[PDB]
Amino acid sequence: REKDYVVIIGSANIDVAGYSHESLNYADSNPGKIKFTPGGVGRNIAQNLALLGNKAWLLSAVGSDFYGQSLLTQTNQSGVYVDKCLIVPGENTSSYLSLLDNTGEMLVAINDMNISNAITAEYLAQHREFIQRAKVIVADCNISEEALAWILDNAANVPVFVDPVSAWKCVKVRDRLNQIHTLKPNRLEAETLSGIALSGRDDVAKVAAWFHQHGLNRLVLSMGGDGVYYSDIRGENGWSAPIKTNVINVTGAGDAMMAGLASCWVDGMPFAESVRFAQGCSSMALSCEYTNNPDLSIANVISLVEN
Repeated sequence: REKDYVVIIGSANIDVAGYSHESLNYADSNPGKIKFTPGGVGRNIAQNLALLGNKAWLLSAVGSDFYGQSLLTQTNQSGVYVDKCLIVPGENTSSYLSLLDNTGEMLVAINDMNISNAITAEYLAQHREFIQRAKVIVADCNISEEALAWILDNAANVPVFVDPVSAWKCVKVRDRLNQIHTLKPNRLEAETLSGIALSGRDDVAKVAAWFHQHGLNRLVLSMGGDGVYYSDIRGENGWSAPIKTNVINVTGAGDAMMAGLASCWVDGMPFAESVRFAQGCSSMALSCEYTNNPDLSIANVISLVEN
């Protein structure tokens, strides 16, 4: 419907990748290739939702600098309503700086995302009504614990899909699983939240049971090569095997899978078929050079799912 919209609350970075032609010399500038790229879990998801054809609003933070503005403009071009983002007066627009090499092997990476704290409970309270009238809310764990707590406490029965981002950033949700509609952790993040070791496929049953005891409505557990384990507090659980994917750039896989899950839910699709669709979406970001695959569409993922 034409007034169904999805609200995404997370971070937006500029992803600076540079590699050296030939070999690192440390004797100043080594001529190579450098790429500026839009990124950040929240912003990445917002874009993938737009590409799947939802009206997606980004609630996020960028700096008063230029390039900050450029990130917003670029995202607008991809379909994302950026109208409501904070433009923080004179702060560094967040960015992830990595130093791949001629192999494509990430060597070392810096990470400057303190502007995430600008995304405050008081900033979000200014959009209470607008947030509470979305079909679904997607939140990443880059934002503060007070911000995420504000969201979960003011969702007004809108389902909140939560992206745990990393082992360190995910602990935020441990005490509020009973407010999260769908949580999408990988193996280490599920180990970190539950305190239960995830040695293999044999261990997911007890990890999921732990999650449901603590209130989690839905679990979507990525176990890498083992595929994806999904579990509903009402009883439905299963495994869905990974899609054979020609892996080009592993970044943006989880951002596509979150988008796929929220989009299918808004669409009316049942849980398991939603997990398979989202696996397809992720498979599409994976075989793309970029963090967000510009060909991600409903028609293109549906064809991937059968083939």
